[PDB]
Amino acid sequence: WVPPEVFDLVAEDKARCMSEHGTTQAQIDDVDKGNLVNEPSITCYMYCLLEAFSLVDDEANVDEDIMLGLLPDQLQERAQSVMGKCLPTSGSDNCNKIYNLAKCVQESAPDVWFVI
Amino acid sequence: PDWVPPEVFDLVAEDKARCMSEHGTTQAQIDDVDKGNLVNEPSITCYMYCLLEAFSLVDDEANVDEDIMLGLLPDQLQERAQSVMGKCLPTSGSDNCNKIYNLAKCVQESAPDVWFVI
Ligand SMILES: CC(=O)CCCCC/C=C/C(=O)O
Ligand SMILES: CC(=O)CCCCC/C=C/C(=O)O
Ligand SMILES: CC(=O)CCCCC/C=C/C(=O)O
Ligand SMILES: [Cl-]
Ligand SMILES: [Cl-]
Ligand SMILES: [Cl-]
Ligand SMILES: [Cl-]
Ligand SMILES: [Mg+2]
Repeated sequence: WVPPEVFDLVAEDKARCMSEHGTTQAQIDDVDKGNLVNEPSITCYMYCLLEAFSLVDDEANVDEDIMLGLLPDQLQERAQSVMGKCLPTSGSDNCNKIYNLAKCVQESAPDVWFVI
Repeated sequence: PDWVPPEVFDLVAEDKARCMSEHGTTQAQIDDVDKGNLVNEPSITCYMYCLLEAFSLVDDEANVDEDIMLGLLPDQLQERAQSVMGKCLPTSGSDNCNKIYNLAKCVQESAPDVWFVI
């Protein structure tokens, strides 16, 4: 009757993305506080994490329906407005695209910061 | 503008709180769900539904998106998850929440040693 091993999917996904990009816990902790920097070790992590959740494709194009689907009904119109300002993504590579997206979302809704 | 510190919201934590409130789920029940101990009662099963739907793993008609789910699962479970979803999807049951109950039970029967929390 052994209880199942319980896998924390978010933790697994972060762990995999960090290992793939040489990302430190300190860097993840920065992003989770809303502190953004254009450094591939952390911005490629952000890209990786979004891609794992099907929020972006392999050119860091946002799937708006999936991204909006993260949020409660009450936040939809606010979120749609942010996406109107911040999409489509742009930047020099997938990591920079997500840096620029994160910065746009931060600046567009400066009093809140949502993290997976 | 200058940077100002935002109020930070953890989606998983906020989803659990919202889902608990919207389905009458007790904290003891949340703990049970986290450990994989289920019952076919909506305060458990609609809560589980609610958590899946918040990451687009299910839509509002009990259709599970297998491709979205596979991206979330760790490398070490990919092969097993493919097989388990092959067996257990698409969903079936008497209503939206009961479909998710049956899916959970199918997963537990197929892979007794594997459970997850979002
Ligand atoms: C974790 C994540 O990327 C979700 C991004 C959506 C944020 C847009 C919402 C802004 C607001 O509600 O003010
Ligand atoms: C859409 C957007 O806000 C840019 C990406 C933000 C990174 C999300 C952080 C997730 C986590 O903390 O797990
Ligand atoms: C198809 C598959 O591998 C998992 C589906 C069952 C998960 C039940 C819900 C769990 C949760 O909400 O934490
Ligand atoms: Cl885009
Ligand atoms: Cl309910
Ligand atoms: Cl299905
Ligand atoms: Cl039905
Ligand atoms: Mg939705």
